[PDB]
Amino acid sequence: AQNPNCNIMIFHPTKEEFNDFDKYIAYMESQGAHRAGLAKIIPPKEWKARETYDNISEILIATPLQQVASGRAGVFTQYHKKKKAMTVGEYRHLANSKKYQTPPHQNFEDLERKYWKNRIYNSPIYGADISGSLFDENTKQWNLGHLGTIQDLLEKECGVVIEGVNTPYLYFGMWKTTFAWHTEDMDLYSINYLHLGEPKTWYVVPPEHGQRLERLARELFPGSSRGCGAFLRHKVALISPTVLKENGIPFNRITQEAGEFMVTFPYGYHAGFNHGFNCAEAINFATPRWIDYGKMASQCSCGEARVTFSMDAFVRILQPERYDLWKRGQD
Ligand SMILES: O=C(O)CNC(=O)C(=O)O
Ligand SMILES: [Mg+2]
Ligand code: NI
Ligand SMILES: [Zn+2]
Repeated sequence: AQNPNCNIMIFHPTKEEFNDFDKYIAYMESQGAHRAGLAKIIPPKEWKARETYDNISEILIATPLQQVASGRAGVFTQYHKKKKAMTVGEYRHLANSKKYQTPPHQNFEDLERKYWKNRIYNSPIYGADISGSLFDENTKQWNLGHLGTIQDLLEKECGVVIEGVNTPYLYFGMWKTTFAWHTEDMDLYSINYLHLGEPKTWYVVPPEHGQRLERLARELFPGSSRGCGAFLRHKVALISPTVLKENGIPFNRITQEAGEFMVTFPYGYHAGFNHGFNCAEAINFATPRWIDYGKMASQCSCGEARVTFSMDAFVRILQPERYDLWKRGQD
């Protein structure tokens, strides 16, 4: 068995290996990458997502989210308070302000320490989940706006034609902006490209150990657990590496820098934070190996998790027994 310790693997494809996306994902899995739940892909040196980032300031962040924490430093939830619209240029200035900028630090490890010590005492503002793309239409390799769609994958594997579309999303982050512990909708893959700016630190639990994280989460967030049998779908809970280590949960960590891709694998729980002003782009995708994960994915039916139009068909076709109850949650 490849990668039996479930370490995060890092890949350096050549320009030739960068041509066929599906084939490279399957190669990485042949080497055991999926066992970690997360992989890094460093693009060939010849490749670029676009020519420059000089003209992005007029993109609108229609609903910036202020991420307000409750709990203790290592075990907290966050809620998203909606703020007034602002442009990317306005947001970048805000991120760079004395109130919100990254503190002086020695290295990524020191910054990670400061994040876990201090996150809860501040409420950073995140421009998340903005439909759109920063890939140039002429970029033919690993262009997250030109991937094969999940609907087309399900149709190719299962023969059923379904409605729905699959488009990317932009994320504009600042120091301390936080992504809570989650897997993807329907336990899909995700791919994330850090277009610009400061790094993003990731934490991940191997898929084969996801239920260990879930059991710890039900202990640590006991009212949320009683409210919903899949409350990590709410995407609000944080647990620090110190706490994970104290409770024996297997995980790994890695920092993504500008110009790098990360891939999350089916049922790989992940969480993380931004080091400073940055812009990422991400999208879900599927492969044949995903289908069985999609069929087994938990679902939130309490009404909190509220997701896209396109998840309907996935539930309806892969999880017909759950469909009724899940749809009640969506309506
Ligand atoms: O970058 C972020 O804030 C969150 N991204 C992801 O969870 C992802 O790409 O799967
Ligand atoms: Mg612009
Ligand atoms: Ni994710
Ligand atoms: Zn729920």
